[PDB]
Amino acid sequence: KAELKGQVKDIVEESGVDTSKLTNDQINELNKINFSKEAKSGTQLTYNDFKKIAKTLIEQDARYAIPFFNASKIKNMPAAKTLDAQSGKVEDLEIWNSWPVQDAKTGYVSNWNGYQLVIGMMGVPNVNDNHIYLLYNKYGDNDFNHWKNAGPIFGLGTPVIQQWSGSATLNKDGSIQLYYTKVDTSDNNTNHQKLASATVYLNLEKDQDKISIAHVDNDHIVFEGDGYHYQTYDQWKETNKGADNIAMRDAHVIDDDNGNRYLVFEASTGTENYQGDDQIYQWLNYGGTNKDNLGDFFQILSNSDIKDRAKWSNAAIGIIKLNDDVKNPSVAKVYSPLISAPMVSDEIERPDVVKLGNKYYLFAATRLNRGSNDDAWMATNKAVGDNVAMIGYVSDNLTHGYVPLNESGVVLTASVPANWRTATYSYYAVPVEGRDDQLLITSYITNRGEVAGKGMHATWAPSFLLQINPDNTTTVLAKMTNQGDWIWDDSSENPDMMGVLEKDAPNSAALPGEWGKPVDWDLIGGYNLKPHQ
Ligand SMILES: OC[C@H]1O[C@@](CO)(O[C@H]2O[C@H](CO)[C@@H](O)[C@H](O)[C@H]2O)[C@@H](O)[C@@H]1O
Ligand SMILES: OC[C@H]1O[C@@](CO)(O[C@H]2O[C@H](CO)[C@@H](O)[C@H](O)[C@H]2O)[C@@H](O)[C@@H]1O
Ligand SMILES: [Ca+2]
Ligand SMILES: [Ca+2]
Repeated sequence: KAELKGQVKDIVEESGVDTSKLTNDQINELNKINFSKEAKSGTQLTYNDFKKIAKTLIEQDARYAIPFFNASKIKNMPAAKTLDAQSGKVEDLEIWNSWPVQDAKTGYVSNWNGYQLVIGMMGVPNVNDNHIYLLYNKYGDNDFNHWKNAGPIFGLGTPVIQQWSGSATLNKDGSIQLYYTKVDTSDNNTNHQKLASATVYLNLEKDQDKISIAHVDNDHIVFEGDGYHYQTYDQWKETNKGADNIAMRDAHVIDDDNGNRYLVFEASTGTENYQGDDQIYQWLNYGGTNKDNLGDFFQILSNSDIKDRAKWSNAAIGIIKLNDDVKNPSVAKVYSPLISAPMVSDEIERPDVVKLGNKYYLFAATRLNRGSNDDAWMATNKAVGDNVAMIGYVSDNLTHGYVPLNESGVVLTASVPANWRTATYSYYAVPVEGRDDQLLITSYITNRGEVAGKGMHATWAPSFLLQINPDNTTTVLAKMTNQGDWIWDDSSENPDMMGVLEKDAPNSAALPGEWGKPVDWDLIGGYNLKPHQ
């Protein structure tokens, strides 16, 4: 019986929608929309941003598309033939999320007694086997085969206690301060994640060029969520009706110029801007033109799966200040999210803050299929056979005021199907010494679990340069390295690592047998692919 009331009235008219042709229920829903302009949880990844990101992906623009790799050159990591944490025996592990021991202000890969040090998740494919390992090479060395493994940081283990991604920097005494995610799986196989820290001490034998783990001290939980800014495990236990992501992970250490230390990490928003049926009616979340936003509003309302995901999406990239106890830190201060995606996504991962000149750049990896807009992400699988991207923001301040790069946030987009050898994920930008406008993008290549075939293991990708423009835009550069190079310099470039999207080229991006092979059931993988321009 009733009618449109408040600001929504103006909105419907602007749109050119015939008010009389609105059913009774429509008007009741429309009257639920809330037009508050006050942002509750930092800069947002909006429904519109998401859609644009997906569109940019489908377009395969050379500005943002992950360069093609020469598939025939990709090999499993030799240092991955190593003692496994959950069996104590030498096995063929694969290696994924990885991070260099790096300086906390500058991000530069650290030089430890002439070695570069990287810490990474490794384990046996198709086994629940998530643990972190220390890897090392001479500093500046580019040979993938020269990396060696110093073993699991915490020794032999089980799936009850796992270690997922974080970061690492050096202490003054040359120990490593490690930030990692401790995960406890005892409560009904849930991944109960906590941000943790430990001091790792190394034994070096100069004459054998061999590093070992000597002591691991001060292992403790640093942060579990506050409940207001960030969701806690308890809050998740209550609400989670099965269809909910839990996140307290991927801590990236950064220092300001005054020597304060912060961890930037992946989480979910707490009660400050919580998930729920209400998030659908927050006009703020749409971020398009009013007309656009109204189309979106209806899409969500009529598609029950989208509506469902929308209720549950509240990914956030959080930040906390640590106290001054370097080796045994506690939380000094909890801030509001740098970025959040209420209604839009339940997963933004591996955040990374690099300070370039005077601005703070924040990047994160995402899988668009964790997004709420099925029509958006199903279309990317149809185009490219993958839905991964790296998003990015810039700010004058570490702790607030982030602004999306390239309009929507997109910085990098998936360019080959997820079950190809050359599929990539877990982008991690590393700064380049004496090039303050470029970043080295590292990642891992080949998805876990042998999706690309037996013996095809997740391994370190060739790295490639990304160009940062002061006008808040980015361009992918056609400059590529050997597999597993964390340190760009002039000797680093290896153009033979570059691929082409052609079936029979010797530097094809597809291995023999991949071009046109199925992904996600029927989708002929490679059909909708096009050259980068
Ligand atoms: O139980 C979580 C744990 O299982 C593993 C190995 O069994 O997952 C593998 O199998 C999944 C499908 O059943 C894949 O989606 C997954 O990517 C693959 O690794 C572990 O990898 C995972 O940590
Ligand atoms: O292996 C855990 C590690 O990988 C990331 C992504 O690089 O998360 C992966 O594992 C989670 C559960 O196994 C998934 O929820 C997520 O989608 C998957 O990509 C990191 O965030 C995490 O530290
Ligand atoms: Ca959620
Ligand atoms: Ca190098």
